[PDB]
This record gives sequence, C-alpha cells and structure tokens, in this order.
Amino acid sequence: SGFRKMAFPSGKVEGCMVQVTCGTTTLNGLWLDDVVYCPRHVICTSEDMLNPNYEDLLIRKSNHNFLVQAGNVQLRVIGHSMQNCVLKLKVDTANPKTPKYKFVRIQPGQTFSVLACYNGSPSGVYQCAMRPNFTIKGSFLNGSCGSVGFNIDYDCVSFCYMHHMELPTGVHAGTDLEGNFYGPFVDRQTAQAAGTDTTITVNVLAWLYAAVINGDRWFLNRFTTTLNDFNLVAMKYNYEPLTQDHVDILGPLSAQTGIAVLDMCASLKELLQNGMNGRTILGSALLEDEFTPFDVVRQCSGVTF
Amino acid sequence: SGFRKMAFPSGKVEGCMVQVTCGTTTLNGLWLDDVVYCPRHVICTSEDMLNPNYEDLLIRKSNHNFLVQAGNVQLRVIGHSMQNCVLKLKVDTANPKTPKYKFVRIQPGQTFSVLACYNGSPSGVYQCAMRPNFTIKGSFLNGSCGSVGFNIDYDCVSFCYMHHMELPTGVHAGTDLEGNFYGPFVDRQTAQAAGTDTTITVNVLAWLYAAVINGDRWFLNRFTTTLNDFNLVAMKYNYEPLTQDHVDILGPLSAQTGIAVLDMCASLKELLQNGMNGRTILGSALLEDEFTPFDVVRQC
Ligand SMILES: O=C1[C@H](c2cccc(Cl)c2)CCN1c1cncc2ccccc12
Ligand SMILES: O=C1[C@H](c2cccc(Cl)c2)CCN1c1cncc2ccccc12
Ligand SMILES: [Cl-]
Ligand SMILES: [Cl-]
Repeated sequence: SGFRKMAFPSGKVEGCMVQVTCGTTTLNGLWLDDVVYCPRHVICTSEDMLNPNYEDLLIRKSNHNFLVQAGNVQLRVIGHSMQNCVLKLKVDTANPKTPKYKFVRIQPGQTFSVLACYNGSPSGVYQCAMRPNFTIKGSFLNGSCGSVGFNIDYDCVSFCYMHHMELPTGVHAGTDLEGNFYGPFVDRQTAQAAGTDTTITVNVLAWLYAAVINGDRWFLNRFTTTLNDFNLVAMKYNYEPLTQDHVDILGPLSAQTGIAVLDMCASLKELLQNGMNGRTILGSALLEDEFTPFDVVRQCSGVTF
Repeated sequence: SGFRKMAFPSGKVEGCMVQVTCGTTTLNGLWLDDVVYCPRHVICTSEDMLNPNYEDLLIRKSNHNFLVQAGNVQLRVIGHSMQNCVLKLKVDTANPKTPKYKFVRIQPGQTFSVLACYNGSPSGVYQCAMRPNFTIKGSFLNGSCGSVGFNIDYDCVSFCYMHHMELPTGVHAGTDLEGNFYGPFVDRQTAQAAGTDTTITVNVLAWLYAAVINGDRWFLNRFTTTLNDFNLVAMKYNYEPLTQDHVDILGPLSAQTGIAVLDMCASLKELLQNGMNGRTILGSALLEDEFTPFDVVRQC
C-alpha cells in the first residue's frame, strides 16, 4: 500500500553528469561514450543572449575554451559541434559508466525523472510531467542548465529532456537530447511566456484508478458516460480531450479494479462539476495529473531496474 | 524557482542493494563493506511470525541457509549475527561500490529518501518523513522489506531507515540500521496499530517560508501570536506542539524573508481557520508537512 510521486533510480544518470565551463559560464553536461552534451547557450555572455548568432559565436571558440570536469578529473575536449540547441563536445575519454541508452522525444502528458545538478554534481531527483503547454513545473536554480530528464525501460535509460531556461511564471523550458525545444520556445533573452495550461485527463483517470487500488472509493458512482459527452465536459474545465487511445491504455487498470474507463469518466465528470466536498483522494485535495497509466501499473506492481 | 518534493540521488544506495533469501522468504539487504544488513524476519515462516523466538530460530541456521545475490553474482555468507531486529550477514566479499556512510537514528518530523527495492533490484525513489506517530507513509508492496531510507548530505550517505512492515492502515514501520524500531512496534504478526497521527508544525511553517521565498504572500497577515496561544490553537487541529527549539531552527528562514517566526505562526493559525478559499500554496491545496527547515534552505 501507499502511493508516492516516485522517480526512477538515478544511479545510471549520475555516472554521466559532468561540469562544463565556457568563459565565465558554468553549467552541466551529459557524458555518454566520448561526447558531452550541454545547452549551446553555455558559449554566450549575458549581452550575447539578447540576440545570439550561435554559429558565429561557436566559430570563435576553440576546444581549449571548453573546460569539462568529470568529478575531480579534467576531460580534454578534442572537437565541438552543434546540433539544434545542444552543443556536442567530443572528449578524449569515453565514459566507462555509460549505461545502455537512447534519446527519445516525449509527448505532453508523459512523465519523467529529473536529476537536478549544479557544477556537474547531482543534488536531487524528482518526478514531473511534460505539461500540455510544453513546459515542466520543475525546481531549478541558476546553474541547473544541462540537468536531464529520463525514464528507464528495463536496463535502457531513455534521455528525454535537457534543461535550458526558466520562464517568468517560474516554469521551465528545455529540449530533447537532439537539441529541439519542447514548445514554442527559443534560447534567447527575449519576451517568452508559457501558454495557458490544461489538465492531463488520462493521467487524472490513471491516478483515480491508483486511489481505487489503494482503498479510496468514495468518488465512485453508479453512472457511465459516452466518450463524446465526457469530452464536452473536459473541454469546459480546461481538461485535455480523452481519445480512444487513452481509453485503450487504461484497459489493464479498468480490468484490475473492475471499473470500466467510461464508468471512471462519470466519477471524474462528477468531481469536476461538484468538487471534493471536503474529502481528499490519496492525500490530495486536487485531482493529480502527473502519473501516467504506466506509472500507476509500475508502482502498483513493483517493476524493478 | 519551483518547489518540488525532491529525493536525494539514489546511485550511492543502488550500488548496495542485494537480494537475501532464507528458505522460501526473499527480501532485500544492504551490502556495506563485508556485511549485509536485512530484517531479521527473513528467517521466519508466516507461522513463526505470531510469536517468533528469533534467537531460537537463528541458532538453527547456518551460513549456507542464507543465499545473498548481488546482481547476477552469488555472495558467500561466512558469518551471521543479530543486532536488535536486524540480521548482519558477514559476507566473503567487500562491496567495491561501498560509499562513505554512517548510520543515523532520526527524530519524528525528519525527512529522508526511500529507495524502494524488490528482489535486490531498485524500482523507485521517493521522499518521506518520519511521522510523529513513528510510522512512514510509504509506497511498499510485499517484497520491499529491507528497502532503506537515507539522506546524502555532503558525499556521505546517512542510512536512517530499513523497511520491515505494513500496518493495517497502509502505513509503514521499520528500524534504524542498528535494528531498533521507530515507534512502539515489534516484528510480530500480533495486533498493532499506528497511533493517531499529527501534522509536523515546524515543517508546515518551513514550507510557508518556501512559498514566501518563491513569491507567494497571499496567506500573510498583520497579526502575530504568543508561542503558547499558537500551541493552544494548533493542538485543536491535530498539529504537533511547536517548541522553542523549532522557533530557533526557523531563524535563518525568518531572517531571509523578513517574517518573524511568530508572525508566520499567525498566518498558519488563520489558514487553519479559513482553509485556502480556492487558492493553492506551491501547487498544493493542503498544507505540506514533509519538508523540514533544512530541506527548504537546501532547495530554495
Ligand atoms: O533561464 C535561464 C537563463 C536563460 C536566459 C535566456 C535564455 C535561456 Cl535559454 C536561458 C540561463 C539560466 N536560466 C535559468 C534556468 N533554470 C532556472 C533558473 C532560475 C533562476 C534564474 C535562472 C535560471
Ligand atoms: O508487513 C509485512 C509482513 C510482516 C508481518 C508482520 C511483522 C513483520 Cl515485521 C512483517 C512482511 C512483509 N510485509 C510488508 C511490508 N511492507 C509492505 C507490505 C505490503 C503488503 C503486504 C505486506 C507488506
Ligand atoms: Cl542563431
Ligand atoms: Cl524573500
């Protein structure tokens, strides 16, 4: 019993964190095989950030302008190239702690663990979801750029996020490991804002199934709904549309608890229209949307890595 | 910016998780140097659990009765001893991944990271607090006994908890790494229950200071309170008494935000009375009590 916001064990990722310095700028890098990946804005001064020409700024730099530190061992940069918004520093030594890995680009609603780092050293690990507005509600201070997001699928670390910036509302924006930003964001000091966010419907339903599995049934009712009637109510409350794919993905949880997906939709429809009436679900007064259906099954089954 | 329930990076602890088997019972062990630490109930059958005489059950066991597996490598048990509710298995190989470590016994209200494991393999990491009733609200299934709680302040891992059991309310009970249970609990299948739980007042105040540091001030008010008047009110909402030690511990956060501890206490008194009125504090509709003053300073 119990249901916690649980992150993947971060050990395989910790063995990849390095410190990257370019001039006065110091951030984190991801050392996989003989390449160190980091945000390309490491080559910029604060004036450059106003309107950077990264190709022109990078051509002025040489290998010895990048100082890479793996613990207390300095790695020597033997090449450098840019791929979208990420800088790839070719290093002279392959990381002996390189795990089995892949670079994956996730969709909004998908969750991942973030290993927050400062000066190449990991300080903490937390779970979060890619919001429908392509931001993440992370916890990052100055110096955390280059920190990564990941999932673990068996023995393979799937790197899905690299931290680049904080928007004025305190939410965060970054890229996949190929340097493509999630969202309409750019790596420049200019007016940027997170768009209006929505709730990840399939995740709330998954979390309602976790509450049922944990003995919380007060919100269940005798009712069912059509997918179309539920989607009209979802649009009303700033909830993401629930697709047939989402209904299929919730199938295992529906079979385990004996509550059909559209039966659980009528519970959620009632919660949206009436609130919780002083009650909590899994210790929460809000409907939680940062657990995917797979996260719920993994936690309520003990999948290990 | 942002405030998350953040766990310590678990890498140093993952390199210590091993699987321990005794008969039909399989749980997790903590492999530090040449010793594997695990709950002593690994030597019991379900039938032995009602009234186990661990000393009598252990004397019947030899080293080869304990199978220890570190990944895909079987470790050889060369000795065994019991210290309180923990079994210490002397193994033939020292763990090369043994980090700098210490065993620390924590007080209620303290937080720690839990690396939940099954079959010697880590499955997840989450942040926990030792409840005032000496239980933890964890996420543990059958097979998670031997999973550990820890803090990693300054390269050193301070092991503070080892999971042993789930109480009937779904909350968890365990020991420090010297085998002493937190709370009035025993490693027996007898009727046991968590005492009535309370909110960790000093932690809720610390989290209110984190909200102020992050730009949220809606809950602040022009009032202050005496320490005694605050405790008379807080007691009525099942909050732990706030001591002078707690007020001292909140000093740095009080100086940083410019809000006196007893002024922040008056905000909490008002939140207890009014609720949030549709608002949130750091993305929460409830008052969070699982961040210590130390955690708030670390993160903010
Ligand atoms: O957002 C930025 C800066 C920036 C500026 C323009 C464009 C880019 Cl891509 C990045 C670089 C550091 N940084 C931060 C990143 N995360 C958290 C932070 C918290 C507090 C201050 C800064 C933070
Ligand atoms: O509570 C126990 C059992 C037990 C019984 C009496 C005394 C002791 Cl010390 C231990 C051993 C396993 N175990 C569990 C431990 N954590 C989570 C669990 C979840 C679901 C079922 C069991 C769980
Ligand atoms: Cl450009
Ligand atoms: Cl402040």
